[PDB]
Amino acid sequence: MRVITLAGSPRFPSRSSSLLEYAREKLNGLDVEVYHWNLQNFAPEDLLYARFDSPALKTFTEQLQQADGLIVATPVYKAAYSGALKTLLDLLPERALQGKVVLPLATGGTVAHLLAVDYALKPVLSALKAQEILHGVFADDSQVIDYHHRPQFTPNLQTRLDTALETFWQALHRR
Amino acid sequence: MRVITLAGSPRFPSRSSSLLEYAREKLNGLDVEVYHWNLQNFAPEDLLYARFDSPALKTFTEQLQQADGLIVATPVYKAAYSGALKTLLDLLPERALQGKVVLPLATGGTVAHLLAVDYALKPVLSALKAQEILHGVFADDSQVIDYHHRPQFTPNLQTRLDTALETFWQALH
Amino acid sequence: MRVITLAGSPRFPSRSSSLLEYAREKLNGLDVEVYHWNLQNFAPEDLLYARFDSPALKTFTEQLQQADGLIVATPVYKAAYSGALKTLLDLLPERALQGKVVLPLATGGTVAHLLAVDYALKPVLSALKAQEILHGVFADDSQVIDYHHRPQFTPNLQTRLDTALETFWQALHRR
Amino acid sequence: MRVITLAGSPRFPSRSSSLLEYAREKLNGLDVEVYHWNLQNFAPEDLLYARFDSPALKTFTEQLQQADGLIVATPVYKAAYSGALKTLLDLLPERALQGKVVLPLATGGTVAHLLAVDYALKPVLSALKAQEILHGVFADDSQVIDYHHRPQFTPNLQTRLDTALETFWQALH
Repeated sequence: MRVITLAGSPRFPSRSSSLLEYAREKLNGLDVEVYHWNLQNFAPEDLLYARFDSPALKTFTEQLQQADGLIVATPVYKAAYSGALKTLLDLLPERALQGKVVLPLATGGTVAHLLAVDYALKPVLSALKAQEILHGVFADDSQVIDYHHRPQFTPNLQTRLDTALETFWQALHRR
Repeated sequence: MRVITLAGSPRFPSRSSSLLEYAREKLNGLDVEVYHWNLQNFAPEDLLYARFDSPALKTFTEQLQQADGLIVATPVYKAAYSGALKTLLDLLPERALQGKVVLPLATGGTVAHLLAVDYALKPVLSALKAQEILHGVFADDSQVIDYHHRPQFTPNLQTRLDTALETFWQALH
Repeated sequence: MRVITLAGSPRFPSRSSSLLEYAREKLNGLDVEVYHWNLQNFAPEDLLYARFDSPALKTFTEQLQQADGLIVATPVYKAAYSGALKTLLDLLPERALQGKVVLPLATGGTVAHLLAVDYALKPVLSALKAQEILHGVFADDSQVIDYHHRPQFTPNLQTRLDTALETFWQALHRR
Repeated sequence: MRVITLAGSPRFPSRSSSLLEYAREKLNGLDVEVYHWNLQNFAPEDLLYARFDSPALKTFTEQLQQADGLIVATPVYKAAYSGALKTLLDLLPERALQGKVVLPLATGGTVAHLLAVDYALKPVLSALKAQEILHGVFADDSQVIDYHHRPQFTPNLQTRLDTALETFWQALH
């Protein structure tokens, strides 16, 4: 019923930010309550010096607390998630993702950094006590033919996004 | 509705096996068909030298195929899952865990190696294409009071298994 | 001959920042060229939006490029290094640590996060092509009796720091 | 000056073994005493069921003890080192790699699993208390032209091994 999407890219547009876009579209077409957040919504000073009294933080958190699931996306810098995504994740409370389904997406220069999703990003979401984390979707920069206006992906990438969004929705209303 | 439990300890019984026995007991009470495997069901030479014509592997592959979920348990050695368990996971098909809900369990002599679950076991399960991996339970040895004749846990460890197992049951619907 | 020390804590003082302090002292007492950098030396805006034209960045990089080794320290937030440390590491060039010995140090609330050094931090330094990375030192918050004025550690922590600094210096002048 | 090479492939020869043979050849040329082990030197049942009285394990432990460095090589399976190799690492003493310089090598069917070295193999070596772990070499299968009768690599893979091996030699001084 309620989903947070979180773009983790330090720049806009991003190849990663556009994976999240396509999902947002496919999901809005279900009148599911979606709340998109990106890093451009926070003050750099609050994220760096780790200031928990961030007003932006309180509003995101309140929305997170009410969301049934999280779809989070990040470029792969230095064999992990962006540090910029991490500074925010660092501010969330200890059990922020408890009870929530999570869907991680990621892009990278090379397929050689595919394992950053499983070995860097998923443990962090797990530290935050995600109830369940999906397999997720990684795309090397070659699967994205255009991320500037409409996202164009290769059929393979689009398919893998479809499959994962499908799983994601079903997990979002188990009883 | 079929679940596989898979013990990854090289000795049996073990602390991690007792977790699976407890899980079995809770799942049978809910009319799940549960099938238990351990490393002792395979010929060591088939595992260590990766021999794909292992009869047991064929049986275990079929059983897994038709299974909706997997509970896997391992002791933590050298900051990761056991080699012993990994020898078996290495022999499974590329997409063996596709469509499946996976509950990882582990035991460890020191709480210092709690992260072995997230940083070592989960990635390997995700390489087998697990559809979703539950948060899981790490138990330091001292939370497992008896593992030989009847699983007996401290209240906190018991409560955490119970919670995980309920999430696991719900996920299978 | 030339070492960079890098505090990765978002706050000062930090339990982690003080591990780096004790090292800096022990090493200055050898007239080794040490260049201490912390996150307080960078503009939050540059680190977040990933601005490579950071003047602070150019000066750190130039000093890094000339350093024979790096000693880097971080608290353990969410089962990894701080995102704040990461935003900087994200800006360094692709092969920044090539040819250099690296010594990682870290602190955490609980010993349960000891493995964050090996599974989160070391891969990032390795992505940066560290020639060699030392075993390193992790300390739970209980090993630090006081980090505010002089660092007080338990003998065990001090010993483990000594052992690692020893190894560190020897590796810094192989021929 | 003693080096152990340790092949972690479950079949022999393998692509990762050919790397170690190449390394051996380069190290002997520099008057290093090199001792080679592989998984076939151990009884599978001792590895898979973690039996510490394995004679081979005793010999390998002694040899490692007196060794200054270790070159270890493994294929990448299910996004990590081989279970087969891990069964052996799990049987080594707690501080087995203390004081030692370690050079990790790996091979993989897809470059997609290059990070298995940093995210999986290194942590386990560091749990054995390796004094320093070199950057290492990942080679996708296609860079290993022959591994059966004479190690034969593409120029780039050969150049990267050469560089690593020189760093390794210097570190042993």
